[PDB]
Amino acid sequence: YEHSTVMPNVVGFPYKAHIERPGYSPLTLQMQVVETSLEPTLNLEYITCEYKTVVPSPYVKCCGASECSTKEKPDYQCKVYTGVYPFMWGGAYCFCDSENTQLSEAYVDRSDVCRHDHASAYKAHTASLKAKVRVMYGNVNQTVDVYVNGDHAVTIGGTQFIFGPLSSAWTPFDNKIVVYKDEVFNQDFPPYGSGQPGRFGDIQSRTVESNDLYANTALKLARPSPGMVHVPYTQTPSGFKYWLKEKGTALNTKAPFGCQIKTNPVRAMNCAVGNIPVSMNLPDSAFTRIVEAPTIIDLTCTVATCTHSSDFGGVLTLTYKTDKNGDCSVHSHSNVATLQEATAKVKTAGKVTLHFSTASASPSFVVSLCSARATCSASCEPPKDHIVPYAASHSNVVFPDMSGTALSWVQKISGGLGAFAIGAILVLVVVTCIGLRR
Amino acid sequence: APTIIDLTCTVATCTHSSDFGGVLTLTYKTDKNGDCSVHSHSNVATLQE
Ligand SMILES: *[C@@H]1O[C@H](CO)[C@@H](O[C@@H]2O[C@H](CO)[C@@H](O[C@@H]3O[C@H](CO)[C@@H](O)[C@H](O)[C@@H]3O)[C@H](O)[C@H]2NC(C)=O)[C@H](O)[C@H]1NC(C)=O
Ligand SMILES: *[C@@H]1O[C@H](CO)[C@@H](O[C@@H]2O[C@H](CO)[C@@H](O[C@@H]3O[C@H](CO)[C@@H](O)[C@H](O)[C@@H]3O)[C@H](O)[C@H]2NC(C)=O)[C@H](O)[C@H]1NC(C)=O
Repeated sequence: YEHSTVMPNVVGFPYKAHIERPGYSPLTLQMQVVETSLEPTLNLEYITCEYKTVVPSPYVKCCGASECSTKEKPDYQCKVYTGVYPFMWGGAYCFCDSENTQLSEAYVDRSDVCRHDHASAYKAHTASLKAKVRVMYGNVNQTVDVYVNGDHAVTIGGTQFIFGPLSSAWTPFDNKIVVYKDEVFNQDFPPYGSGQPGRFGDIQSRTVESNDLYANTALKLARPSPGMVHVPYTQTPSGFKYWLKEKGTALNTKAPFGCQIKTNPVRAMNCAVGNIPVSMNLPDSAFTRIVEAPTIIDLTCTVATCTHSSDFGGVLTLTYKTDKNGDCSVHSHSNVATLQEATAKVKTAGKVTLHFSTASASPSFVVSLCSARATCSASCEPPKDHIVPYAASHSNVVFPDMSGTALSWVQKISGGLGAFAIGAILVLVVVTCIGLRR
Repeated sequence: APTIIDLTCTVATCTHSSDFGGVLTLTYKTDKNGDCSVHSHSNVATLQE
């Protein structure tokens, strides 16, 4: 039997779906989204880490000159200085007074622990959504894992479920992401091959295991001081370390809608928004024949106490008449009130009680027990407690019924004003028609 | 706590003496037997229990 429903996407919400086959007993289903997962699709841009400056020992040619040679190294630097007179611990070599040459060589290479400590740059698009939902009815429990799109059907005791696409398509990740260890950022990194010294991505490699590298650190060499062999250089500090020191904020501590961010793989967890459509196919054995179920006649509803609090804060009493004792599938036909239970035990005494939760001053809804139906209305008083540690269990609808106290007063005032206005209309029409009849 | 609906009050006898001199009857309809905390919302009458 085909059926369709929509449920809110909030973890822990006790959604109840009511299926009414005319030839059988009504059935009620309890669904609860235990877990969610927002998985974006990622493609690597590059890897970044600290650098290491490699400075080979200077080459001094005594009594001669040497000519600088170029090589293919990342940020390579080569220079020659003339007029050097080196010194050592025992005495100065290069016996010639002033015909000596020092050759300085330097270049930048990826650090040793880049494979253990590095940041990655990513692009994100077309996020997919995965879910884990617990379903209960009759005498079957159980949780299942599904992919939320119209292409995944899971069987649970002979029943086919399909959870259709999400209503919205909102994901906290922008186009470009910076991932570091266990934290995600909404950053705009510069593209490959155009880094800037002193900031993020001064050195960049395509992958962790690729040999190639692009570095840009403004390495400059200086003339050595007289009587020393020390090849002095200057270089802007590593951009990676200053990014660590001043990255600023995060996404773990700023994602909207209250949802966690995790890594490996990057995902957003328990992130409540929108609606999940559900399509259902139930076998003939799931229902119960109308002859087996007890019959209910003369069903009346009353409210003992109401209080629009977060928990289940109203108690309702149903009076009826039955032929035999058994089980009924109670339901509420409005989202103004959410029941606690889906099944009830009817006994020949004829009284049952239920608990419900709502958030309106004047609720009004139709409750059904087995095959019967009745109307319930109530007045509710505010709760006194200011803050609670459990989430609200109502659908958060506030507008009162038209028969509530405030709307009744408004309706009476409007009726009085309208009657007075219509009386004045009649006076004017009568006078003018007397004028015209003459 | 039990639910209480259809509460009606009747007074059998009254006598404004110093001792507890009025007997009152309440009729209701309840789902299960239990305990309630009775009170009077005015100081004209003082309950016993
Ligand atoms: C041992 O030490 C002597 C100096 O005490 C070294 O002699 C020096 O040799 C170099 C090249 O062998 C000379 O450089 C060039 O010499 C030519 C000579 O025509 C000159 O035209 C160039 O402008 C340049 O100076 C250097 O002058 C010379 N020093 C002198 C003559 O005082 C010698 O090389 C050392 N031994 C070895 C094996 O190198
Ligand atoms: C359908 O299955 C779920 C999962 O087993 C049932 O929920 C489980 O209910 C039991 C009984 O209440 C829980 O055991 C108790 O949990 C409390 C929680 O603090 C603990 O203090 C006790 O020591 C005891 O272990 C169990 O934790 C709970 N599990 C989950 C994941 O919710 C559920 O009741 C089943 N449905 C029906 C109708 O029985």
